[PDB]
Amino acid sequence: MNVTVEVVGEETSEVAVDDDGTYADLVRAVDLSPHEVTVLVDGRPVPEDQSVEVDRVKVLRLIKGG
Repeated sequence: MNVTVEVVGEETSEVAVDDDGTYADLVRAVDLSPHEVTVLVDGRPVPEDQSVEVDRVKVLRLIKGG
């Protein structure tokens, strides 16, 4: 299950996460990510403090530094 992420400059796309625990997670676990995008944490320093199957994050089409 992919999560709906707001892309800056680009339309809205879905990204596959591990927290979801879906079939996609198994594939990604073997280094088979098709989206290969970075996820941002909304006003959150450590997601470990939260507990949810899915989460909303921001994806960057092109990073500035890394």
